[PDB]
Amino acid sequence: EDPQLLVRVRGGQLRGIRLKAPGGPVSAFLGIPFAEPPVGSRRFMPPEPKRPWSGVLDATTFQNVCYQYVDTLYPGFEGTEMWNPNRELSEDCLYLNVWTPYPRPASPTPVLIWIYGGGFYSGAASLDVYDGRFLAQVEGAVLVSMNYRVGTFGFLALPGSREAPGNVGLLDQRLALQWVQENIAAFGGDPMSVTLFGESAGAASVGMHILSLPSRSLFHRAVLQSGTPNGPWATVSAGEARRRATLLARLVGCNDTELIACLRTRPAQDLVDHEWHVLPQESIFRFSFVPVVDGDFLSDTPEALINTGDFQDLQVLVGVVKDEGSYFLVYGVPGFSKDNESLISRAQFLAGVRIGVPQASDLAAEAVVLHYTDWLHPEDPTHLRDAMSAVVGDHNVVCPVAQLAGRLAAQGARVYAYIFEHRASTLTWPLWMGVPHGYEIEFIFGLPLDPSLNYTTEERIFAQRLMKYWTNFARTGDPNDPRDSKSPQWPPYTTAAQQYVSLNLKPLEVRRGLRAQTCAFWNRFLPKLLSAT
Amino acid sequence: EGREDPQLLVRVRGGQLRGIRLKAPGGPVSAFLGIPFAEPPVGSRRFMPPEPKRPWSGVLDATTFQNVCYQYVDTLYPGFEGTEMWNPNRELSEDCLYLNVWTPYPRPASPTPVLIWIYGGGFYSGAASLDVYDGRFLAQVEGAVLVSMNYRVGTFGFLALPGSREAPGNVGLLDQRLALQWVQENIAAFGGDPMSVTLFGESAGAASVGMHILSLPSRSLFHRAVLQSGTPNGPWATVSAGEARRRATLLARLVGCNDTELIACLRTRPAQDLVDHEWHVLPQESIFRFSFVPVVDGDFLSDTPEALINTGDFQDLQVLVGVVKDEGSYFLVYGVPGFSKDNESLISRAQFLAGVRIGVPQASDLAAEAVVLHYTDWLHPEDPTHLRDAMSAVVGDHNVVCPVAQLAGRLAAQGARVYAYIFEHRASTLTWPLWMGVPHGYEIEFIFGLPLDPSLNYTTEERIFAQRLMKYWTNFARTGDPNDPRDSKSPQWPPYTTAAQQYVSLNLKPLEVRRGLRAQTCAFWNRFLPKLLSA
Ligand SMILES: NC(=O)c1cc[n+](CCC[n+]2ccc(/C=N/O)cc2)cc1
Ligand SMILES: NC(=O)c1cc[n+](CCC[n+]2ccc(/C=N/O)cc2)cc1
Ligand SMILES: *[C@@H]1O[C@H](CO)[C@@H](O)[C@H](O)[C@H]1NC(C)=O
Ligand SMILES: *[C@@H]1O[C@H](CO)[C@@H](O)[C@H](O)[C@H]1NC(C)=O
Ligand SMILES: [Br-]
Ligand SMILES: [Br-]
Repeated sequence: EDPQLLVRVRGGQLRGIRLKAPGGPVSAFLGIPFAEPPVGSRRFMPPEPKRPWSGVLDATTFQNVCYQYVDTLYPGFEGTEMWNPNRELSEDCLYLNVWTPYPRPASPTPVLIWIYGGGFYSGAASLDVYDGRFLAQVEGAVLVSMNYRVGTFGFLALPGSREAPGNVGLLDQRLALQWVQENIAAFGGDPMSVTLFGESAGAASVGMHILSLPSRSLFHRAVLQSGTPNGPWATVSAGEARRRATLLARLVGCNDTELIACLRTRPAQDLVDHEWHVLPQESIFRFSFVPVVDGDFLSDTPEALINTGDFQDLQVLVGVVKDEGSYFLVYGVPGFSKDNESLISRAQFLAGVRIGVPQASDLAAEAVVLHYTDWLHPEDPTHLRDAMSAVVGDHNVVCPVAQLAGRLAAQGARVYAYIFEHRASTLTWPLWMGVPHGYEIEFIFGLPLDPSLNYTTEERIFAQRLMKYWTNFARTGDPNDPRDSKSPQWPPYTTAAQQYVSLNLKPLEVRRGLRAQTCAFWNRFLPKLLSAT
Repeated sequence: EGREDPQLLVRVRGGQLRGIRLKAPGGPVSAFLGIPFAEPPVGSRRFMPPEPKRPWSGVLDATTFQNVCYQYVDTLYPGFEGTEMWNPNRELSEDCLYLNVWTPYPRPASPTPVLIWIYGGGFYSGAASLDVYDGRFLAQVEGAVLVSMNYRVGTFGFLALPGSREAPGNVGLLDQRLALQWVQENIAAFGGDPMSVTLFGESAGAASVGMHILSLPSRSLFHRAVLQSGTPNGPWATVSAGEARRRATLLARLVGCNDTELIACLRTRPAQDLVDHEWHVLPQESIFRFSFVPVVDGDFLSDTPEALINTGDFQDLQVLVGVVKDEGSYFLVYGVPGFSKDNESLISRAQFLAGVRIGVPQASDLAAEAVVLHYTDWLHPEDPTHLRDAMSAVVGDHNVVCPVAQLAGRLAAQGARVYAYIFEHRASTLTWPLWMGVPHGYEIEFIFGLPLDPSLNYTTEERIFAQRLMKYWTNFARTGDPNDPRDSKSPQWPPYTTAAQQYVSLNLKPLEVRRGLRAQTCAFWNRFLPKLLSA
């Protein structure tokens, strides 16, 4: 019985496990319950605090993955499988994970809380790319990650109902944040220094905690990687939520109360089976059950809230990868495949645009095409392909990020911005996809430090740089190394200079304007164009 | 005759002419100035198509420029050389339909390829007697036969009650055509080759050239065309029949005037009275818009220029087209608040938005926002210098560069051989401020070889540059190809094509080839904008 592995939290006693990181041991506490299992009558309901337990709870292994769709597009393919559930699926899934240095930190240590992505329909804190041992070992970080309900289980909403209020997945995350507040000190973590970081849907989730009053007291800093609360995919109106919920109910044979009761009787996989069929249009980068503007968790739309928010007390790190859009193209755009070079025709490009910008009117889609066309080579299939990617990436991540950055900086927040441009030597996707959505994560989490992974040593050095930025940000709200003079320095993003940095094997380079001209098209003109249909 | 210079007596269809021996820097040229090609379009003939000049008795003296067609005179910067060079340099009169011929001296032995100049001036001004249109240099140095005609401008040349007999419209264009026919009948008498006629013009002159291309009855009158900073298509060169009718009736009202009766009243008004009111009939506050221009009459122009260039066949045709670096700057000082020739014209974002409404007068609010959004530098949205240069570009792109790009494209795609250029040399002698760069109209003096005149103060490099340009122009007149047949040691000028969209830079440095004429931005003006307005 290793005293270093025994912790007492408010709920009782836990036993962690000692894991080996390339440079030493870490204490891991996996599968810690933070809520009553949201099963049965609890389905679709706000989470409830875990009841206390007797004896010593085994916290040495990952718990179940929240019930979710499993990707089938390229069965057995490492590129897609790495995101799939690596534990048994279950609605009983509200557990979190904690890594600390071994032994337990001598003093209160800054906490990082990871919130995974997956379009709000998938994901798990137990994935390898979210392995927290490296950050704990090398940086001395206390690292927390929670499972939260996805798909219908987490976000199906009949706005105004008592039995399906919506946003319960976000409430899962918030409850976990509270748990950290009440318990993290027992692990040597500092409740007064908590940094949320997340990617994609996880980034959007972080964004929503920023925009929700009750979450404010639960964290001090935020990192949003490749995702925002604002933008086309992260939220839906009460009306659209109600619409999708009713439709899904109809699709499985089911007055709110009676409708939700009937839904509570269906095997989990029935709901998952019809989940994806409620989308209003043929689209990509669009998800069926996501946070809903309920006037509760979100008092108004994200755009409204970031436009009028006061972000004085806040530091934020935001950024994107070089090719945000590529990944999504193979999941709906004719002409695109991970197997060929996906060279496309102008006709396919126009077709692609209606799918990538599913809300676009004809004139808006034409506006897009004309903007993204290279009029020197309007038919070159290589640019047409890369343009299709750019359209999707810009529309969904880059410009929503540029907007958020601007609004936050303009309204009191300390903001740092990056673009991530290194393509993993070990990437299994085709070259034409470049640096795809999600492939900075393995570097931030420090995986290349594991020799058995076969990254280059430049990459191992690169990962070390990134873990430094992230953890320095967590410690101080400033990613800059306090010992390193000459680098150059990572400047804050401001509406004036609009500076951000490139993250790659070369040293920090400062650039100005985050796709400034094109995002202006998306952020300023496009809305006017659609408001006049 | 008898004691006169035997080399200066020539007969044309209308009678005998006595020309004059002029001194060019490298020797004498023959000039025949103020030759009548039509009956004076005066009195009951005002607004009417031109009638051929009735033959005269004796020897018509052709030693001086004739009247300038009645027109408005610019008054923005009184006395300033930058504006005065364009102003009338002979008496204003409705009796103004005369043309000029320069030829080598003595005249050419074999048939010589002919260049016909058509001046610009927004269809409300201009004259073939201006110093910058002096044909002595092209005649002397290139041995060219050069012809320029006066044509009626403003109301006298373009007021139309479409469908009427007494004011059919486009008569200014008919003046031009009549002169082209005169060249066909008579130019051989000077040693000119009627079977090798090349039209060239700038601004409204270029658009005029463009319209002869688009008008069937003109087909047989020329073989090749140069369009400098102007096009038949675009926002300013034509008006609908409806808009012309609207403008004519409004002008009539402003001077106290059934088509027949209205026109009859207009014919009793002093010419000056029409000039004093012509500028008042424009639909909006604007720049680069002119009250009385060619109308789409379903006759001279069987359809809109846009339609005609889209569906036309242009095989047996070579065309040279191009623009200057700063097409728009000149126009800013004539109506965009914040702009002047006397300061740097650094403007605020607000003045930029206001300028866009003026420079794009037909734009709805959304289309204007589109323009502003496109031209804004979102790294420096409030920067006065960028906004000033952006305002120039908006005007330049909308009115010249993109209509030209549009035209070159259609022409090329449809049989024409097209060469394209951008002219980037700012004259050492320019009197406008540096911020205006290379303004609309300021390549002309080089094409005509004025820098060869020692007393003009051009640099030696400018002299040499002018010689190159005269070569390009005359080579194209001769062969439909600006390239020198011999000198292949000098860089070549590729034709413009839809595929490669190549054009050359014209400056003190040797020809340099470039690709795409504001392709990205012109896609906005040519493809997107139309669709945004119709919605
Ligand atoms: N039910 C849904 O909303 C739903 C919508 C769309 N899809 C297709 C997901 C296709 N996809 C998988 C992974 C990624 C990103 N990886 O980093 C991007 C896209 C699956 C489910
Ligand atoms: N009546 C009219 O149409 C009319 C319209 C506009 N203006 C002002 C013209 C002001 N302007 C003069 C010369 C040039 C180009 N020079 O190369 C550019 C602009 C005068 C008359
Ligand atoms: C330049 O002159 C114009 C015309 O008077 C004026 O509108 C503008 O404000 C001036 N620009 C300055 C003073 O910077
Ligand atoms: C050329 O320069 C000389 C010397 O300054 C001057 O006297 C003359 O007036 C100038 N000529 C012209 C036409 O500008
Ligand atoms: Br998707
Ligand atoms: Br004007």
